[PDB]
Formats: sequence, structure tokens, C-alpha cells
Amino acid sequence: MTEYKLVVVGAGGVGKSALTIQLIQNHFVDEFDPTIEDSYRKQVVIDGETCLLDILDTAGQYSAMRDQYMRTGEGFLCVFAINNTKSFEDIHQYREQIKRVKDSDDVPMVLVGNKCDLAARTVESRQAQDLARSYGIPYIETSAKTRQGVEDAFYTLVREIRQH
Ligand SMILES: Nc1nc2c(ncn2[C@@H]2O[C@H](COP(=O)(O)OP(=O)(O)NP(=O)(O)O)[C@@H](O)[C@H]2O)c(=O)[nH]1
Ligand SMILES: [Ca+2]
Ligand SMILES: [Mg+2]
Repeated sequence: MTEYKLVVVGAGGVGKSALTIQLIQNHFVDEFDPTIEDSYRKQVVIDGETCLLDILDTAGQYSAMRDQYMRTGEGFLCVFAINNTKSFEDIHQYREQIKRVKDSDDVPMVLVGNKCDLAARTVESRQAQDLARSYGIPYIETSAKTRQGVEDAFYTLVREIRQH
């Protein structure tokens, strides 16, 4: 069937692994031993259509391996956490690097603000909505913990790949 290659990127500790596992296994894991991090495949139904998601959950930081997953990846979730200002400031660098390897300022992407279940917010929604608008991509707030917005974020990325 149709297979969509999705890649999850962003700074250390924003929730890349928890987000991926929440989508794949429908629960919240508190910690991961990066015995690779790596790749998962899932059959899902999106807009009536059944299809295959191949999701790579990346490390925060081999240049050729990084460039390699950026080049083969079809869509990207760019994750920060709403309680970590530094993670939001790093977003620019992840997006720039993807655009530079793919040779396109039109790569399918969704800006993800994770940990929205938390009280100690340091990044306002309006700031992140502005950044996303500046890139011309959607913004979605998520919580891997409560599952808020998780399906929306991944499913929106797939649609962005189709609408490309
Ligand atoms: N409150 C809350 N905590 C979360 C959420 N998502 C992840 N966490 C917690 O935040 C920490 C980071 O999660 P993790 O998935 O390991 O992050 P990561 O981005 O994969 N880190 P790394 O880049 O080092 O692989 C973990 O302690 C996890 O339990 C969320 O939505 N809400
Ligand atoms: Ca280039
Ligand atoms: Mg991880």
C-alpha cells in the first residue's frame, strides 16, 4: 500500500520518543534506554484510507547518517516542549538543516509543541503559531502523556505529504 516515511526531530528531552511510542503503542512511556532509538512501522487508517507509517524517532544530536535520514524522510515533525525555551529556539536549526539536505523550502513538516499538559509554560502559543506561519506549516500542541493532539499531529503530517 502507500507508505509514508515520517521523521521525528528536535532537541534532547522534548518528548520525541514518548510521542512516537504513544502513536505506535497507544501508551505513555516515562523513559527510554536509547538502545538505538530507531524505527517503527504501523498500519493506520487516515481519512478512510488504510496506509503504512514508517516512523523514525531520532536522537537530539554521524553527520552522514543524519543527512541520510533527512534525505530519505518524506515528512518531518519538528518538536519542542512548551516548558523549554531553548528547545523552541533550536527549532530554526532543525528546519534549516532539513531544507538544506532536501534542497527544498517546501518540505512537508509540522511544528509540534509537546508537554502541553504541563503548568510551567514558557512558550506562548502565539509565538509558535508565528514561527509556523513564517515557514508556511501547521502548528499543533501535543501531550504524549495525556495523548492530547498526538493523532492530529502525525495525521496532519501525512496530509501535508499528500497535499505537497
Ligand atoms: N509531562 C509530560 N512529560 C512528557 C511528555 N512527553 C514526554 N515527557 C517526559 O519528558 C522526558 C523526555 O522524553 P523522551 O521521549 O525521552 O524525549 P526525547 O526527546 O526522546 N529525548 P532524547 O532526545 O534524549 O532521545 C521523559 O521523562 C518523558 O517521560 C508530555 O507530553 N508531558
Ligand atoms: Ca542543499
Ligand atoms: Mg528519544
